[PDB]
Amino acid sequence: LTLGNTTSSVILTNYMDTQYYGEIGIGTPPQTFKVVFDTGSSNVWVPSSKCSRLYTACVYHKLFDASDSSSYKHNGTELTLRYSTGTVSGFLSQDIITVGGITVTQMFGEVTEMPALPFMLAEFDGVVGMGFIEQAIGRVTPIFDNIISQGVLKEDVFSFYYNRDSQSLGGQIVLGGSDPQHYEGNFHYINLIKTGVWQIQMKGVSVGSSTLLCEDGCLALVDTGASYISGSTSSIEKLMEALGAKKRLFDYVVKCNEGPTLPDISFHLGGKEYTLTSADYVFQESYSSKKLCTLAIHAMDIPPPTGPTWALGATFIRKFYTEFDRRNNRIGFALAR
Ligand SMILES: *[C@@H]1O[C@H](CO)[C@@H](O)[C@H](O)[C@H]1NC(C)=O
Repeated sequence: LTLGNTTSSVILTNYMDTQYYGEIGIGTPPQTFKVVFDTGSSNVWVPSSKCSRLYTACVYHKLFDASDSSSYKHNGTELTLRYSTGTVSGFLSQDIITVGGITVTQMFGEVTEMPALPFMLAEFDGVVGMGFIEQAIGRVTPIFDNIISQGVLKEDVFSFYYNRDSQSLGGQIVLGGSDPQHYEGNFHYINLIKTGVWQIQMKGVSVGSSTLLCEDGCLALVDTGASYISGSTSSIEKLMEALGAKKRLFDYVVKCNEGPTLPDISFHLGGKEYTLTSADYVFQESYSSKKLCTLAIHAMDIPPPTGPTWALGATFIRKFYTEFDRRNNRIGFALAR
């Protein structure tokens, strides 16, 4: 590890409090893409010009064309990348990637198979995995490791601010630090269970008064690429019975008028209770007894070995500015502002 004196920031767009993405450039001259920065995965991919237009997702997204880039390096190894909400497939390529200040030579997936559900619902084009090399498909070096190798970042850390939803900043990633403008009070740290996954021990989940969930302890994936807080089908059907909420296809709803008096939900991480108020986890889009309001908490059964686990996504990170510390293998939380 070599440390320099560089901090680099990426500005994010917030779409409807569900999608947070920024821009990268790939190739010479730069081809620009909207990407989610996802601590829950370790690969880079964008849609490829070689994607058949029978994938409607490839008609509606920006496609990388290797034939327009003088800095492209062929590889051609096939790979498949499995996300919580769906799967993409394609092949490895190498090119120059620009993110914030920084230019890095990077191996990434050119995606040629991009299912319409869910990718026709994506405002973003692809993904930049901020996870560890241990979970990288094809054992490809992740972008942050490649950036650390350059020895220009002040610290072996990166940080996420996600805003609530023209003039407002949707969010901000800091590579090599934190922005004290977007948090207050002190960082509280939890150690990773292990290097290789941004996953920490959780000691309990309260609904108001009572620890009625994860009573014997459980896992929390701190997942910048997940919209919601997620638990297993079994944990969530309990949480949602206790909130008086009903299942739609994939999510849970409450009568809009009941939203504001739903109880506080607390997550016990390291020393502290991380408390969400109903305003933090209800899409309070109306106060009518005659409309339904979605909850920013749903069921996700993440397969072993990472899961079963909770995932703390944008619902959580909106309240708690999050620092991901590779040097000391830990996660810091502070109150966002
Ligand atoms: C693809 O990339 C990997 C990782 O560096 C390399 O070891 C492999 O030989 C490459 N294959 C081709 C065919 O260029």
